[PDB]
Amino acid sequence: ATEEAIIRIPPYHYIHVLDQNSNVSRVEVGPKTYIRQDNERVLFAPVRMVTVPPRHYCIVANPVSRDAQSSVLFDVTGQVRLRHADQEIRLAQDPFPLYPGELLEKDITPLQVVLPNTALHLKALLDFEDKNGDKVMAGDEWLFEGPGTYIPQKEVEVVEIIQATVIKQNQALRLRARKECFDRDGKERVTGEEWLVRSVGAYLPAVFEEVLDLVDAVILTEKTALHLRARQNFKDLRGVAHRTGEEWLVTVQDTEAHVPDVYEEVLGVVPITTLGPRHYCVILDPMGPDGKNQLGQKRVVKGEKSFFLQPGERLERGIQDVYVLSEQQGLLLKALQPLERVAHQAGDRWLIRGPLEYVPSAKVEVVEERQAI
Repeated sequence: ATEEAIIRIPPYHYIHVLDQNSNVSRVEVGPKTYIRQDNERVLFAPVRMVTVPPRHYCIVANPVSRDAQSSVLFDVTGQVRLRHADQEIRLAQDPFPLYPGELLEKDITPLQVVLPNTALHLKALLDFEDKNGDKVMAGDEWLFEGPGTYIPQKEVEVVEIIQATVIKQNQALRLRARKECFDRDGKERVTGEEWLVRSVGAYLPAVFEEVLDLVDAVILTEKTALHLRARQNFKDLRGVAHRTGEEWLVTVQDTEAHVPDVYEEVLGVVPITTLGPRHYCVILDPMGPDGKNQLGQKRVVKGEKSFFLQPGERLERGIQDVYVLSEQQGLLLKALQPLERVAHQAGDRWLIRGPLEYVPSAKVEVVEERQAI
């Protein structure tokens, strides 16, 4: 007795039988006691079927060609016809035998589980119809948010895993638009446009949203103000419009904490100019009603007032002391320009007697303080 005539095939096992005088190679399924014929030859002893457990998948190379009835199509000779070259993904299924030709390209591998607060970047490689009925085009990109289980498809690739970035109380997330997309607030964004997300908590970016850097809010104390300059034309969060190159200050009256926006540029922190009842100061190049510095002009501020120094402004002699006069104290004043107390012309000089809490204007100057008159 040359070869094995009777082969017992156990449950969930299979053998390949070749018909020698026709080259028809077929699969015989268990559990059955198979009797080999004189024209037949058994290729190998019964091997275990490819069992795919739940939560798992496998890839089969050169899969069997099947009709609408899922039944395996045969050749003109009776040979099982195979879809050569390409591959097929098979999920949790009843244990299946391998047909003559098809081979296990990838063994039993657990399905990719997506965690909460994470999403999968998915790009369509070729045209296909999805589960809903939508026609998906090659080049389309979308997300798959967890928790859940992703099922692999030959038409779709996994680009990357997106982790959601947590934003604290005094923080904001800077985003970049990769393509023409819509903001989470419902605002259309062009390619390369940047904006800030002021939402507190976990933030998962959209498909075309690129995460850049977390920006901390500058805490504004009563004595401090934020110096800012517009990088380009934009309208701020408060409502006031800003143009390229313009400079402005942000105080506590505006907000408790300010986050520097995309079109905002931080220049520094400006300390408050505090004055008492007996204090005054002169400001060079004061900002006009048009919002522009009056070059070569002077402004006098007095009488206990608290204010911030505007962009492009300077103090002439810091915090000056108000000229307090007694009944014997006097001041010799000189006019720098025509004045109007009787009117004074060019370089007129006059004496001012006390007692007076005197403060000189920009047009007058103090030459000498006289004592005991």
